[PDB]
Amino acid sequence: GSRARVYAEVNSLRSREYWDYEAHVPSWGNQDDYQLVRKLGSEVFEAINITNNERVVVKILKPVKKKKIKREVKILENLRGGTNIIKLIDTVKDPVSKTPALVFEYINNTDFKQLYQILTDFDIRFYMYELLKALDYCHSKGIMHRDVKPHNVMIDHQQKKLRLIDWGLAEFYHPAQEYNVRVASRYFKGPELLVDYQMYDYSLDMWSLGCMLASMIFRREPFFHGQDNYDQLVRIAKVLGTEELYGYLKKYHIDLDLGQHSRKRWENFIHSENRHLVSPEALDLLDKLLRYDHQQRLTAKEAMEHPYFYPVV
Ligand SMILES: O=C(O)c1cccnc1
Repeated sequence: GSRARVYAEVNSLRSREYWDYEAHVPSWGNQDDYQLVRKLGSEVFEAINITNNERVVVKILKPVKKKKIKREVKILENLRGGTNIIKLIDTVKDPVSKTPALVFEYINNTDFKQLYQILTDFDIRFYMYELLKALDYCHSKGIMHRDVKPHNVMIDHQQKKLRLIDWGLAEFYHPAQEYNVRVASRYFKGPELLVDYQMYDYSLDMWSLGCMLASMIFRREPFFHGQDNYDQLVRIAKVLGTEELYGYLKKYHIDLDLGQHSRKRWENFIHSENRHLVSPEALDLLDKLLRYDHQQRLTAKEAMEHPYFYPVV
């Protein structure tokens, strides 16, 4: 088996009300207090609260879903006021359609496709640090995000603001609990998910964070571009090495079902167009995040102490 190295028992130490999301009963206000003005790139809208003129974000939930609405609302409520976590303002329902929606603080996202082309080395350090603050917070609150990717990391580069959003895939970590491995987006799935290892933990988010770092400093996005679930692991093995994949599988007693490849040096991904983004310290932090062995990956708190972030601290 396996368990998390840092916040393993925090949900156990809390009231059952904290993590028993199925017993959670949201109070649904009236969505007609909100004017949905601009569809953002679930259907998500920039909106105005018509009573106080406040600019907000309204995310329309899938009505049919019951359990995942309860889970997302409870997690957002537990995480409210956490650093760089999107702030849930209200839970409302449309009068006509009775469809549930969530109201959030507004953030003006730049869109990573254009943003990642103009980021400096410092910016990447800066925003990775901001994102790690979010992850250490939510992990410390016993929650795995399980969908960390550029699309769920809002960045307002004008105001230098970051919000980790979209907690509809998030779950409470309980030691030895077996989780669905088909969470997250293909490109940001840790190998533990891809080899069907169900007793994963917060470190899954640390893999995803590493993919983001690699794509940003190397300007290859997504960094691990699998064509389907299977190929996703081959893409990873093409970098971390096929023989090292087996060593990981032999550990944790995991039965795999590719080719030969051998582990690449992170330095081999450097060329003229990303050399000014890559440093030895970025590559060392990267090597400690993008590791087969989920127990060896830095925790968010450990990653924040890495020399990579000294200039940001
Ligand atoms: O999905 C969310 O939680 C979300 C989406 C856009 C903006 N704020 C939050």
